[PDB]
Amino acid sequence: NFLLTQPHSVSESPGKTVTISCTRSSGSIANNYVHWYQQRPGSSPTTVIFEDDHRPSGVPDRFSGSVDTSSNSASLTISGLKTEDEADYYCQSYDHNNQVFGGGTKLTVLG
Amino acid sequence: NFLLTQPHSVSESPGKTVTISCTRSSGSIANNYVHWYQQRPGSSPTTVIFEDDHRPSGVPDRFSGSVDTSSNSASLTISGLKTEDEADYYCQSYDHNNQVFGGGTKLTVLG
Repeated sequence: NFLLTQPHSVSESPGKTVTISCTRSSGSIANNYVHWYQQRPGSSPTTVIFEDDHRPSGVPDRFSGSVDTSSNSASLTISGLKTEDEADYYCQSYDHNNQVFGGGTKLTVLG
Repeated sequence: NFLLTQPHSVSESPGKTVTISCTRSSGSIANNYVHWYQQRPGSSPTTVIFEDDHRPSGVPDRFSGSVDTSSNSASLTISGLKTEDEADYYCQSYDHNNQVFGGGTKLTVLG
């Protein structure tokens, strides 16, 4: 199978921008899609990015996703940071007969 | 556009069976796959059921998923609970352009 590795945490000031990486153990990250969901403390997840780089109904232009073939790592970017963005972020990826999750990154907004 | 409702929590003794429900507000719960994942206390999510009722390799058969057309809901059943099963459980389903998560169920094991 495969693993997705993310940094334990990221932090930034309001209005600033952050980038969360999601690396793949084996196989080309492009092989399969990558999703991203936001989970505010003590709460239920909500998708912020899909199809590796799409934004579901409602999610602000502030969120965006990409995929670096050379590094084999997808990344979630949040610009124009707002206090409400403080949450844990997880990348999701698929494998025949299985859904894999990243370790998750805790974003702390310093304002 | 729809919502997935699950009980807030459940607490049972080891050896017993529990049924975490995931009822979908609107839309046929069959037109899309339902996945279930487990998230330990301070841990990253892992899939326990893929595509309605498939159990990914490694997950104990005490875990089972089902879909009930008439009640337009899905269920995660755990037979013969073990303390190791204590965790938050979330159902997930889909729609045209988005992934929807259930609210989550905190299962506590009294052993």
